[PDB]
Amino acid sequence: MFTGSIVAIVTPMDEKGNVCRASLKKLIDYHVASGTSAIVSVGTTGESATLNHDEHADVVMMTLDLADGRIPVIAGTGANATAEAISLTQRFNDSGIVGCLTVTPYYNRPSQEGLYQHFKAIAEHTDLPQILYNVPSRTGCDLLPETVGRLAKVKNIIGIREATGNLTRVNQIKELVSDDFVLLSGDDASALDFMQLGGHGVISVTANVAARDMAQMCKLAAEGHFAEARVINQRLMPLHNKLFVEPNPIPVKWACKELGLVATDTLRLPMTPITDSGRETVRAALKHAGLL
Amino acid sequence: MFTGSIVAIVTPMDEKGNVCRASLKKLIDYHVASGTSAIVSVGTTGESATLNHDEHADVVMMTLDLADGRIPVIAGTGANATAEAISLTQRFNDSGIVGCLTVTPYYNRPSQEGLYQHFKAIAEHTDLPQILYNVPSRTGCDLLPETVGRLAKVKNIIGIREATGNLTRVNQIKELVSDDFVLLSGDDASALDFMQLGGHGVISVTANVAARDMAQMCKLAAEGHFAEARVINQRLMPLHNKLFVEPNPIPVKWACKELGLVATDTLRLPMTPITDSGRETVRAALKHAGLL
Ligand SMILES: [K+]
Ligand SMILES: [K+]
Ligand SMILES: [K+]
Ligand SMILES: [K+]
Repeated sequence: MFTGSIVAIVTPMDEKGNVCRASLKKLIDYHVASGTSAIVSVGTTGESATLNHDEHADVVMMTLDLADGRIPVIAGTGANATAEAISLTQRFNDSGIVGCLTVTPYYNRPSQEGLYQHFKAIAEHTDLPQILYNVPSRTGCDLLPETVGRLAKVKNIIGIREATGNLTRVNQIKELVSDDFVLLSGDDASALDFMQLGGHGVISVTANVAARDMAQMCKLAAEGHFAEARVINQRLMPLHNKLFVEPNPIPVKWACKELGLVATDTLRLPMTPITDSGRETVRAALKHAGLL
Repeated sequence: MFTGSIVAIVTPMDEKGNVCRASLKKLIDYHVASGTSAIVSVGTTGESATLNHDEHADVVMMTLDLADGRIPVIAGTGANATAEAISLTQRFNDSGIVGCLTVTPYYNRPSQEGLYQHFKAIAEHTDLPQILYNVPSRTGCDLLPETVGRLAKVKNIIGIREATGNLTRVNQIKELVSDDFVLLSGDDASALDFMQLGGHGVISVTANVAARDMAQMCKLAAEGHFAEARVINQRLMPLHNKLFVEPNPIPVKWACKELGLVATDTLRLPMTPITDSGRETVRAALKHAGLL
């Protein structure tokens, strides 16, 4: 699945900062029961930044195993060095994951030509479907619609997760690619708008704690019932905003613990524990969404 | 040494992308002869992004070996996971490097508290001097003067390379830290302004190809001879700008190749070869500087 509500799943940890299997299983069961369409394993929200490649791969394989064919699993495979992106991608070749979510190189700020070569080379070393991931606020780099058009011509580059919050990109990209190229929002607060413009779903942080509502919202969207979808969206809007009151995934992990979905809200440095003021902010948004 | 002109040195490569010892030796002899204060080894301009930690450490050790006590060497040691930063730092214990240049975590966008905890932990676990490195355009986060002030109180956090190009930061930081805390520009085009406002030196990309002029400009600035320094700066200003006409270090490696300082201008993906228009823009900047 590359449609509907796709969760950017947290990597729940024990107090030592290592993956908590019991909490992972609980989350995956919750997504299966909630109608979540797919899981992105070890992306931004899953702390790809603070896991090494072995630990990253371990979490993905554990997620795939625990999913047990019940829900598709997409691996986060981003790296800012092309050779490393290829190497990470190869760990999942012939694994059971359905596709990869691959971010524009961060920090080194490649040109649009460099982005084209990075993703082309990655695609050439895999049989897995590739979803491009654009998030300039984290990367320092902006994959423009014209380059997306170029890359969409590569056989196994099948979609884009667009996290700019710039809604004009939907139709600029759609104009330049074929009808089957998947357009996914990477920005919860604008994701319903993104779908109203022609987007096919959302890779969502909110879905971590509001999976049923999120799944319902995207289904309504896909059927053209936007007024009905907006009612849910307004119920979820404080979460769409306040889950970033502190650096993601600090708030969403606390929210998961609060809802009893994970054993601990532990994260790896440089992410730090949620402040007291942060707890109260997220608690009120959970209450507004009617989740407590 | 942590004042004056400090070169953010390129990592010269053969056609296969592997470090070229003979080109590195030439660059190092050139900086020894040209009065450069120190070499930053495997930072941003050194393609830290696309070397693994083993190649990274190899290049630094080779740099120390070739320098042979003639010029101080500072290692780039930045990482977006604290544990990984600490691990990378350990590789350089008793190596002979004089200090480390450590970037704010990129991509994961930690809070000021997270940044504080990050750099505090790195400093705790080494005796090597640490220079903080702030470059929001690359990292997606901004180490603010208040937090720099908190970190300056750590015994072995000794300075900051400020690459915002925001010159108000010089005196906002200076007011908060003791008089021996080193303030270095990380932005060639505003570096002389930075030094006129109280800065102590520059970590420079332009110094790769204009080492002597850079060294003299920084000495004149340190002596208060700002008009004299600005004459040199005006002839280097096209280089300060045009070395970023395409993504750094693409133009500067081409320039080094053109001057005969390195054998090839090869980079690793996602960095791609300089375009022809780039060649001419950079060629013209070199001629304006008197280098061709
Ligand atoms: K990582
Ligand atoms: K395609
Ligand atoms: K690296
Ligand atoms: K200090």
